[PDB]
Amino acid sequence: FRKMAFPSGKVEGCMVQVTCGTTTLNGLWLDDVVYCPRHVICTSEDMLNPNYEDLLIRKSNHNFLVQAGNVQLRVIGHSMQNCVLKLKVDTANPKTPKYKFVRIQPGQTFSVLACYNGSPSGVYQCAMRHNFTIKGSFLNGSCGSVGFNIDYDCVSFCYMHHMELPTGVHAGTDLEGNFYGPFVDRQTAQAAGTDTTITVNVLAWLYAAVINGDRWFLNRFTTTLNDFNLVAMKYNYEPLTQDHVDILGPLSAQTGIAVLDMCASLKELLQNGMNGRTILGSALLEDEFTPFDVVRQC
Amino acid sequence: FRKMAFPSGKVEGCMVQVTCGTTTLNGLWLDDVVYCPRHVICTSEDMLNPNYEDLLIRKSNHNFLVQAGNVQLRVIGHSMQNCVLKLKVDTANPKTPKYKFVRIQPGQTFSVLACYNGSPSGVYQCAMRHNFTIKGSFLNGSCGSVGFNIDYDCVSFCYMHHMELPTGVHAGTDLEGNFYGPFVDRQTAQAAGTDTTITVNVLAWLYAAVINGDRWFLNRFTTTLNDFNLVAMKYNYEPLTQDHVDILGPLSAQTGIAVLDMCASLKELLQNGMNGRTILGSALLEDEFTPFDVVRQCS
Ligand SMILES: *[C@H](O)[C@H](C[C@@H]1CCNC1=O)NC(=O)[C@H](CC(C)C)NC(=O)OCc1ccccc1
Ligand SMILES: *[C@H](O)[C@H](C[C@@H]1CCNC1=O)NC(=O)[C@H](CC(C)C)NC(=O)OCc1ccccc1
Repeated sequence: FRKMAFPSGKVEGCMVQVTCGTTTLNGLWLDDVVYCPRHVICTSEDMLNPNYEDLLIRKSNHNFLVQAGNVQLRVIGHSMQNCVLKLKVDTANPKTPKYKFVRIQPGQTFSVLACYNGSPSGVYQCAMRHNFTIKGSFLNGSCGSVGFNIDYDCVSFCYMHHMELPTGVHAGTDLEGNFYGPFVDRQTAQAAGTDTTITVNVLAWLYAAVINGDRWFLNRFTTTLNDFNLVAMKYNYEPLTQDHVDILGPLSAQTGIAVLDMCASLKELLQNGMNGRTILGSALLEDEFTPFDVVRQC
Repeated sequence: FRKMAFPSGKVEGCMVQVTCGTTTLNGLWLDDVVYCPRHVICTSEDMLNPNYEDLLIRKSNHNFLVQAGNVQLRVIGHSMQNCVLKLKVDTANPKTPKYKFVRIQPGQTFSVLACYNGSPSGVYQCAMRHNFTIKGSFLNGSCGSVGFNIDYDCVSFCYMHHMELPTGVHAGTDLEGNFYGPFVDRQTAQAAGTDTTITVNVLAWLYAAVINGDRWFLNRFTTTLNDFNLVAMKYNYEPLTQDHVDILGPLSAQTGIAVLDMCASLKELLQNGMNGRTILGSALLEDEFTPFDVVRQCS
């Protein structure tokens, strides 16, 4: 098993660069709108304590340089929606895929198309952590890079990149400009909350192990969801939601192992350890493969 | 620090489906030629011990069905180069990127665009191992998927996928149809040579760990190149050459940790183990980042 990104071609065709003054970042060009982080309107000194409403008052359409490659797209309108800027341009993107904007939950994974100066650079899989950070790979100029999932050639955009935290993890918004978690786009010291292990994904990994014949950890016990959740929190594991139980449905059917039976196996693992044994070749439980990632890969 | 693949769009526009009889796989469509694994011409019975030249002479252009999305391409010529089939089509691919065919050496990394039925499915980074296998994620129908690197808009194709070994690792050819390693495109269980670890990559990844604030494995000890190589060979690691030491130059200068000081760190790790500790979130020593991969992602 390995982390596998979605093919990025549909998103590459939507990446542009957006510049205000000397501040440059990436934007997402869908139909005749470009979406980008609103701090493009900041000077480096104003990022310390910006008043975005006041800064935007002083901007006009002609203050924004939007380029596809070195080709300028004329801006014909602008507005701010939460922490993103929406720039109306005079050209509809002929490479616009079928798409939706979605807000994801902790645990969900997505592909990141890392971009610099509007040019795609790399693609990799990320998971949204419990503290609403992602363990990304982002350098200066990466803001406006997006995270996405693809379902039958429809691109679901779920993340746009805005900042790095002091711990080295990253924070951003959905495509409506609403940050994930309690962060703000100000260059002020901020701290990620405590992280937890993503229970639903560890369970998916246990099902993946069972599908491949590694099933020593299956025990004879069951549990209720509430009893499991209370024990799991003592090991810094996330409690399960009803949506989590449901998204494990397909893997449960495939293996014939009830979701709550698997929880009982995981609870035994947490309370007793692995005992010098291994699961899918490792003694560490993996928590960045969703149930969909397991089925998609298998 | 993540395993990052190149953006796959330039390759996606080249993937097509190639069907011969009952067998379906992927092809790579560049200009007016489609490249695909030659075992597409086999039936289920041909695969055990196929005489490919004999099987191919009995095929006509119309035995090959090539679908590009929803459009069928017309095959107007076919030839075989080693384990690769070249189908000439009557249409030039307008999305053909600037490209090169390259044969990579062990330790080099590349991105894989996994495809089924001519449709891209996922992208991930692989490395050519010392025994010329790769640790991929490939299922039935993935043959003809390609591996590649991208440098200033030019796609360097280095791998075409052909087979899975019983150990679960994968084998294939360059785009001239020559296998990496001692493998053959016949339906038999084949073993690889001993899998020696690419030492220069493990050292690059340790430098990546330091650049990202991980230092628990560092020590004050030092080692000569030959004394390090004695321990490396004992643990089935490839010997480090002076060229490897030079290639690690930029990472050494950036961290201030001499290459041989990092070698003494790795030697301790090999002899003492990691003792339950982790490096960049990994419990094992990662060997699929080249020095260039580390410098590119880290800067
Ligand atoms: C946008 O390109 C940039 C992304 C940062 C650059 C370093 N790594 C990243 O992920 N975002 C910012 O610079 C952001 C702007 C504020 C208005 C939110 N500030 C920020 O991330 O502060 C932390 C930081 C800044 C510079 C280097 C390292 C961390
Ligand atoms: C091409 O789509 C396919 C890729 C394999 C399918 C399973 N996972 C893959 O990566 N290639 C083959 O099926 C290949 C056919 C040529 C060698 C003619 N055969 C194969 O990989 O089987 C290897 C094997 C044969 C016998 C015992 C154990 C392994």
